[PDB]
Amino acid sequence: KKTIVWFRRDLRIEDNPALAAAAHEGSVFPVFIWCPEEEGQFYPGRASRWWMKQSLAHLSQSLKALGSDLTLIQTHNTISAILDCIRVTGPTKVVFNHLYDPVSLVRDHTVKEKLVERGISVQSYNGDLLYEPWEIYCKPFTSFNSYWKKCLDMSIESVMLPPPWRLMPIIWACSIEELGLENEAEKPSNALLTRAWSPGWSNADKLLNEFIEKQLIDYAKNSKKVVGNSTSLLSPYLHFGEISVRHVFQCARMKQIIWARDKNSEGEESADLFLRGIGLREYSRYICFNFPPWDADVDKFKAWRQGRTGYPLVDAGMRELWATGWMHNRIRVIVSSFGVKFLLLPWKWGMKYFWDTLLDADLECDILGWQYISGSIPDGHELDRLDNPALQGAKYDPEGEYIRQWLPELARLPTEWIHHPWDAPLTVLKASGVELGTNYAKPIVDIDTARELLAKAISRT
Amino acid sequence: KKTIVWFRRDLRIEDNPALAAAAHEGSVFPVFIWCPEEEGQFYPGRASRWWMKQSLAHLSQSLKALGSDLTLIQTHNTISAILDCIRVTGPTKVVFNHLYDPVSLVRDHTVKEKLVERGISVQSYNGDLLYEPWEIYCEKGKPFTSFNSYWKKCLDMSIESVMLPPPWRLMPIIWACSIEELGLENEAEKPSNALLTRAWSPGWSNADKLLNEFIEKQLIDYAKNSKKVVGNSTSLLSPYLHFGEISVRHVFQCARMKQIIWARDKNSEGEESADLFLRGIGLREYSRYICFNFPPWDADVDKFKAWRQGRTGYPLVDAGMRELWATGWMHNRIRVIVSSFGVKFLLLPWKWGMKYFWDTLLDADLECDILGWQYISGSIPDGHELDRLDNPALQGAKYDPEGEYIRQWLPELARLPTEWIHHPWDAPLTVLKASGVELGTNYAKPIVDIDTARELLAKA
Amino acid sequence: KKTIVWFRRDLRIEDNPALAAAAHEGSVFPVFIWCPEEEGQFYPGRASRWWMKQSLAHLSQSLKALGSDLTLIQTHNTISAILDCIRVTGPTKVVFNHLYDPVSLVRDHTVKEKLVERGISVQSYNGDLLYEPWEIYCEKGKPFTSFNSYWKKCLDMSIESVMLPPPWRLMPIIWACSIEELGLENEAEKPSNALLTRAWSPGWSNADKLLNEFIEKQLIDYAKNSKKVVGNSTSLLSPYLHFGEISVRHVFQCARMKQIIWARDKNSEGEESADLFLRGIGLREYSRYICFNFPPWDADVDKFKAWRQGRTGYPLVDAGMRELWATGWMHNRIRVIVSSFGVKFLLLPWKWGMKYFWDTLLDADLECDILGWQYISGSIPDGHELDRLDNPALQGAKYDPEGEYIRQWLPELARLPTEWIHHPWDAPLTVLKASGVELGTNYAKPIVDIDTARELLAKA
Amino acid sequence: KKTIVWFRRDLRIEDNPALAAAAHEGSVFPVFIWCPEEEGQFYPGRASRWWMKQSLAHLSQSLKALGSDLTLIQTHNTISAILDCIRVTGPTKVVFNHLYDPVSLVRDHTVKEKLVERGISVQSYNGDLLYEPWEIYCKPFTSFNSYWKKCLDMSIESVMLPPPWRLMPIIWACSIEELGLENEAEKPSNALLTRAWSPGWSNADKLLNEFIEKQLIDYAKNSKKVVGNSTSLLSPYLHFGEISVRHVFQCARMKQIIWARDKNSEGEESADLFLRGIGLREYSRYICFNFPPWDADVDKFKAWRQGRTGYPLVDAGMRELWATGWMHNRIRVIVSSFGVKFLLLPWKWGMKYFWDTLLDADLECDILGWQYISGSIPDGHELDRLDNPALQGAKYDPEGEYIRQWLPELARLPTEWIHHPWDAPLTVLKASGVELGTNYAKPIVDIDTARELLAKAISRT
Ligand SMILES: Cc1cc2nc3c(=O)[nH]c(=O)nc-3n(C[C@H](O)[C@H](O)[C@H](O)COP(=O)(O)OP(=O)(O)OC[C@H]3O[C@@H](n4cnc5c(N)ncnc54)[C@H](O)[C@@H]3O)c2cc1C
Ligand SMILES: Cc1cc2nc3c(=O)[nH]c(=O)nc-3n(C[C@H](O)[C@H](O)[C@H](O)COP(=O)(O)OP(=O)(O)OC[C@H]3O[C@@H](n4cnc5c(N)ncnc54)[C@H](O)[C@@H]3O)c2cc1C
Ligand SMILES: Cc1cc2nc3c(=O)[nH]c(=O)nc-3n(C[C@H](O)[C@H](O)[C@H](O)COP(=O)(O)OP(=O)(O)OC[C@H]3O[C@@H](n4cnc5c(N)ncnc54)[C@H](O)[C@@H]3O)c2cc1C
Ligand SMILES: Nc1ncnc2c1ncn2[C@@H]1O[C@H](COP(=O)(O)O)[C@@H](O)[C@H]1O
Ligand SMILES: Nc1ncnc2c1ncn2[C@@H]1O[C@H](COP(=O)(O)O)[C@@H](O)[C@H]1O
Repeated sequence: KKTIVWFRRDLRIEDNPALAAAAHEGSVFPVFIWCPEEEGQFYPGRASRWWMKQSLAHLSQSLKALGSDLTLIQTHNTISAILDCIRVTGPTKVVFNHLYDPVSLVRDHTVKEKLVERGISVQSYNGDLLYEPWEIYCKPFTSFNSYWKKCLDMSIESVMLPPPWRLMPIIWACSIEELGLENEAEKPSNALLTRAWSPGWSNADKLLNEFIEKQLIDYAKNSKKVVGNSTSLLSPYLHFGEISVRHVFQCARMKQIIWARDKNSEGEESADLFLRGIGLREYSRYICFNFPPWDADVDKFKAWRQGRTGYPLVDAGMRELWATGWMHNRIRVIVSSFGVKFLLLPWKWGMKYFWDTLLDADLECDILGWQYISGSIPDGHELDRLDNPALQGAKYDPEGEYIRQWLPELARLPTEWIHHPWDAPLTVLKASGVELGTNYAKPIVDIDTARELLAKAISRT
Repeated sequence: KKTIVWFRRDLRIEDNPALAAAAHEGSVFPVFIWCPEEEGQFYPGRASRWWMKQSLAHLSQSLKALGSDLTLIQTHNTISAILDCIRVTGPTKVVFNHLYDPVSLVRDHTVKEKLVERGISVQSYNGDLLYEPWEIYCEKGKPFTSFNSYWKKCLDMSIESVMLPPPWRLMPIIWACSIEELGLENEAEKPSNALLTRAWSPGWSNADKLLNEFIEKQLIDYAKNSKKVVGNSTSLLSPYLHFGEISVRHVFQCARMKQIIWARDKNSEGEESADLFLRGIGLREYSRYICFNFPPWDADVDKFKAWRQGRTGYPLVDAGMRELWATGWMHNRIRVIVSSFGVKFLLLPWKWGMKYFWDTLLDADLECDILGWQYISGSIPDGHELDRLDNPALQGAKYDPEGEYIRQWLPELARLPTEWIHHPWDAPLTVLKASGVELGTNYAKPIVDIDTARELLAKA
Repeated sequence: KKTIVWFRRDLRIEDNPALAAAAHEGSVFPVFIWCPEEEGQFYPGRASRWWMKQSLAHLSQSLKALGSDLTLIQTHNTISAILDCIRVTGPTKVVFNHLYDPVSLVRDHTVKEKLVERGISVQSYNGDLLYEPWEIYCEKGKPFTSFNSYWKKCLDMSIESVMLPPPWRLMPIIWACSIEELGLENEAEKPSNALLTRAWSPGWSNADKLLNEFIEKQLIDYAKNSKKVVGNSTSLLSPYLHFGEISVRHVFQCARMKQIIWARDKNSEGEESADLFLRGIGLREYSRYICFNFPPWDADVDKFKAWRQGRTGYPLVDAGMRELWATGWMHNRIRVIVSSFGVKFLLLPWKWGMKYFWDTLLDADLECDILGWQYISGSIPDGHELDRLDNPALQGAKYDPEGEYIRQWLPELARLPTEWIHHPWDAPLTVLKASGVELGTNYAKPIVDIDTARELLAKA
Repeated sequence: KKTIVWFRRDLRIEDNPALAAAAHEGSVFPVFIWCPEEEGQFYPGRASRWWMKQSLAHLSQSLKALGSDLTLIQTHNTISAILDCIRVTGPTKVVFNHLYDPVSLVRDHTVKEKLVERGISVQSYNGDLLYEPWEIYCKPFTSFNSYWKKCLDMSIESVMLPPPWRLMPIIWACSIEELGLENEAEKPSNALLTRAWSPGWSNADKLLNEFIEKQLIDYAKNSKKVVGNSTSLLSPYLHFGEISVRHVFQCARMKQIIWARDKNSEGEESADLFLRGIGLREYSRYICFNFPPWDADVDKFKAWRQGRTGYPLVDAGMRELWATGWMHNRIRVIVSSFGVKFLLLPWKWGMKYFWDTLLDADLECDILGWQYISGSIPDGHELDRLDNPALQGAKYDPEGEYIRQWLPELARLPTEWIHHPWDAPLTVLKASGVELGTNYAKPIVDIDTARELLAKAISRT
């Protein structure tokens, strides 16, 4: 009874089906295998590698306390590494968990086949979803509303597993520092992110409990204001699998049941909104499984990414992104739509910059969001219409705090004109300290002309 | 697909296996059946019926919100009621959960047999234990005999149970009555019973809220507070566990996860606290296990009355009885102390003590009660033998080092020095005059001398 | 420039006029002189001597830090001690503060005369009042006779006093002894007296800390909490004011400033609270004023003993005496209730009640004591006349609406309904059985019937 | 018994000697007289007029509640206004308080003389000092240490007065809006300062009590760090006389006595430091009573005042000044010294800009501070030596928080190089996002060349 447990993106010990199976079966030999060449162009970015290294150290200590140890292998081939581990330890079984990336599907199939050839049994489980994409049908659905209605109607077919108690212990293995996860010049700069975040599954649990117990009830109200911290902040923890989506779902549903019993309408609204947000991730993976004339201007892109456009919401969004590796949903919508519909940029550049900076860069969610904003989905905002900054501000930033915190040189403009300065008269722009051109930039491209150019490209249709 | 779900002592909706099975299968018809005559002499007491009524109302509202409704039947026969429900609704299946009381075992077997006669399928699950009593044995296939070896084996093994999410919705579907005609409460004792709401608040929605707070903020100090009887030091989960409003597997998982983190980061106090709590949890398993596997007093009435009202003369006994009658609870050391006093000092028939505890304790549970009384009475080699009586001064110095527990429940002794507060018959009359205390006039002289009772027990 | 500062009842350093004068003048020699024989029958009681000793130690450390030192003399004559200090240090002046006790007036006059004979100058100031008793009179030059008119006039007038900062440093300069040979405390009663530190903590540094917190966070609710006897509702400043560790002018200014702000911003509740507090403050002035301007019992011993131990049968009386003996304090309504009970029910000689209050109360003050006893006894037209006795049910409904005060100090009555908790001899035996209460066996039947005592008082 | 109470800079009712005297004497007629022409060039600035208007409204409500009313007169002559009030109400006496400004001294003397001519008695008191400047002598002292030692040795000769209880009531009077305190274009911009401050004597008391009860004990430690809020923030309240300096002094001294009794060395240090700070104001008024080759470059001055010099501490100081009307003592030292010793500016411009922006512009304290930094006092730092930014930062801003809060575009520079960026190599300036010239300015003048030019002007001596 010797089993090899393969770790890829499930860096936790609670509700881990493959680990629970192997540990109940017999003796275990955990392993992590890192192979840059197989990833292709889905190679993770800097903000992701930093979080991955911290989580790997946390997990290694956790395993060593229990009684076994993590082993790290950097290689050029995965089959070779698995076969070498087999030849050295004399195992019988191999177990792992499912992923739905294209590369992941191909690699899993190849491993399964080339291992069953030599008379060694393999097994895979499901650890990252509520319903598998091949389990919900009408034909596949085509709209989120019908999809989510069906999913709510059905009943879940999964149980939760307790963590293993102890592990019975049992080549070119290396150490966490020779994996080459971080460059040499960028260690002191990357170290600053510890000011806001702290990776590890022991910290994911501590965050979720506090959110559920004290902040859910106000979600329906705070979930439209971009200042402070209003949402839950669980995306980087969910991307690496340090928390269980089934766990989150159960906690939210139990709160909703109590609130609905005692007639708390605000509670019901908040819980429903949160669960709809949770279900959008399922829908993203589902659609990815079931359905597999720009201006090449460089300085425009550079100004976009540094925050010198002239529009306050865009400027503050980019300013917070580069400094904390995060930004609100409305700001994601706003900045992405600006980048495509205003400066007419190739959307690949925007996707790639988000890939390298965002602390939670996830392929399916990224693609779904960009399709939504770009108007390739009938459910959304069509490419034709551009929104008005004054209305955006009045709706989401009613008092100017978000502006005045990240752009201090605009701390004494009245709340009436703080979002569209090119409107306010020179008398007010003198009474205030603001001075366009000298200590704040005049708008990089006029709104009307860009609207006309997009009208060309649209009325062509 | 029509199923009848039977509710007896599992008044919750999370981690309820029978309910989860029926709801996933099809349409459900929940029912609660109350039958005084079958209980015998294990009929529940007043403090238990009060809690049961409040929990039943809470559960009924909870079910009605989901989309079905609880139905309450008071009868003289259980088979008749089940058959009537069958005849009226046209079901196919019956499901329930396991209990390990003698009456429960007999009734479950009879129901299973007399129902399988008529071609209706039945099913029972396990909802109240970690390991079933028939699953743990020694190398020669023999049951264990000592708690230490038993718990070592249980720790070594691995658990064979999963947890189930609550059902989402229920598809709805005789002499049914209402929560007020069950006759759970007398007529004169409603205003007096109402006062207990000052301290407790029943319901599974409240059990969850209590457990989360205990685990998050008080576990780490359990190893220290768990020997002081004043304030609130322990967890206070026994009445919630007796009625099954919380899941023992849930409690076990939470404690174990905390222990893993503390052991990783080298927190010795954390490890000690977690181990103590889990040993406490395992003692309940052991109690049910032993119950499953192994099925010259002075008839003085006024002595018993003085015992139960709190006029013995010994401060710890007096404060224990005083808090018991007023809040329906008392600490483990106080349970040990009062029980041992009642048997070894006044030589009372132990049945009376068992029965008074049965009627007053808010969490009267048969197995735990029997296990505790055996331990204190010395019928178990692991314990304190009947021969030795303990010294009040040492008891006090060990558990009540500053006299707070005494001075709160016995205020007329609020200016006796901490040195003599536990054995007043020692302090000289000069100190008993400087203090306000006056034995015989506003506090009782000891009801029986310690030495003479020790001699009589030495005879026996 | 050598001055002798005399300390009697002004144990503070802020707003001390005599000390400020001497320190600004030159070199100082502080002194405290204790003389039991001159006091007579106004000798302070045990709870007062305890507080006095703690405050004296605090003050001595405070002075030694500044740069001089307190000197303590126990003697048989005061003139002899002052003359000896003069002969040893070669001073020029003597300064002190005013008191309005009879003994104080006589002693101050004698000292002034016998010192001015020998060519040494003396001086006295005013440190304990707002207006001196000889400064307020009516249009015909007559003293007032009712509190309402008196306080209206006092409010109308304007204050004629300033506040003085504490001295910065002191330039230093017989049978002197130590704080332990003054004989302030007996030998057997040190361990028992030590327990009061559980609730109180003497010293002027603590009086300031208490006043600031009260004013900043509790004044605004005074008008509401000031009629409920449970918990802590009032300010608790009386023992600090009796020893002069805080300045009544300071208290007055703080309250008035809060009232001005609240009245500006239209806060009716704030205005009511502030007015009530200041009326309370002014009652002390009135007490000293009247004392300055106007200089057939049953001799039953066991009745008195039962009264003082708390075995009468009436819950409010029992809880009041129970809290008095244990903390040295009680609420104003409880003072009214217990005093009126003692005179109008058991027909006791009022001297005994006055003396027991004198020995137990932590703030025994002559003028306030006399004023309160006159009010309750009906020798003042403003009050409640001796004829009428109040009803316990109405008293309870008015002041203790939920029974908490009863159930905390009398735990053996913790499960009587809130309807009958104040007059148990009314509730039927069915309720007295459903509850645990049992009159005669664990709680006393009323010591004297209310109706018969009312008839006897109706005779008188 | 009719008295006229004159209000100039004592906008409180507690410990007001003139008001207490008049109210105890008889019937009162309070008055405030505003006369722009007599002020000269000591005319108050915008941030001062805003605070003055709010405090005047607060005081007017306070008086009207008591039972009299404030009367506001804007005029061209003060003698004319006083004589008109006399002719209309038929008074007997006039009372006011002392000020030590040059204009104040002249005006008070003229009023006293021209009023005593007509047989009307006048009276003045002392309301703003501990010791009058003519009361301490050795000859006058010449150094702060000896002065303060003598002042500590002596004993105070002042008592405190309770507020009056009620007032017995009794021309071109106008309203708070026709005084013309605020311009028309700058009302919406000025309104923003309410975000941080709240004027009024009822608020000054509430602030002082909280400071004394909870923050004094840490003064000796927090009093060297420029980030957050460490000091007491009482200067604007003390400038307008809404709190009593004698009150502050008594509270601090009482705390010190208790701490010294119970052997708390840190407590003693904190209390002594605070009282030395208090005494520096006395010394400033004392010296003012007893002892009555720049580059004319405009764009350099503009860059200084907008915050585009290149030096992080200067930039953050000016950025916080324009937005909240305040700055720490070390920042005042740093910015003033920079302005004189680096860009060689005429010091009058710096004095005037501070005059218009600072919320607490006070003549004596301003002059004393500028003399100290400029080296005209032997007790100080001589003009010759310029300080090193790295050492300044290590001493006062050990972690870079003050920099990263007011200059967010520098939020990922390591704490080692955050104060002197022109030192860090281009590898680190690439790993960080910072880019000199494009989104942050290269130093406006080199440190070495300015040091050489100042060495010319100094070695001339
Ligand atoms: C252009 C664009 C790009 C995006 N890129 C990403 C990305 O790389 N990674 C990513 O995880 N999300 C992405 N999103 C989705 C969304 O912006 C974030 O998931 C959201 O900010 C999560 O933050 P939160 O947990 O604090 O918010 P919460 O409101 O607390 O969200 C709770 C959880 O619900 C899920 N969720 C909520 N809304 C969405 C949504 N619209 N789409 C998918 N899942 C959702 C997430 O898992 C999230 O953790 C993108 C959206 C847009 C418009
Ligand atoms: C004479 C006597 C009578 C008892 N009668 C009862 C009874 O009727 N009902 C009852 O539930 N317990 C009984 N006990 C056990 C024990 O006194 C209580 O279980 C304990 O007070 C539970 O309170 P707690 O949850 O606050 O303490 P905790 O220390 O928090 O206990 C945690 C849990 O562990 C279990 N547990 C801990 N110690 C024991 C133990 N010695 N035996 C069994 N289970 C234990 C209980 O389920 C308890 O809820 C009795 C003990 C004695 C000596
Ligand atoms: C029978 C009887 C005896 C009393 N004996 C004393 C005594 O020995 N010493 C004593 O100080 N008070 C005495 N009082 C007055 C009153 O009971 C207490 O002053 C009051 O409890 C003070 O407590 P407090 O400061 O918490 O209440 P608060 O309401 O906060 O009182 C504030 C202050 O006002 C003064 N005050 C308020 N009410 C009265 C009053 N009726 N008479 C005089 N002063 C008042 C006290 O100085 C008190 O400190 C007696 C009253 C009665 C009826
Ligand atoms: N059909 C969809 N596809 C992708 N994203 C969506 C979709 N619907 C809503 N969202 C996201 O969820 C947010 C909800 O906004 P609203 O539709 O106003 O409730 C949107 O702003 C998007 O960020
Ligand atoms: N073998 C046992 N049987 C029954 N109860 C026990 C047993 N061991 C311990 N207990 C209970 O657990 C407590 C633990 O006490 P100690 O043995 O001192 O740790 C005892 O005081 C009993 O209440």
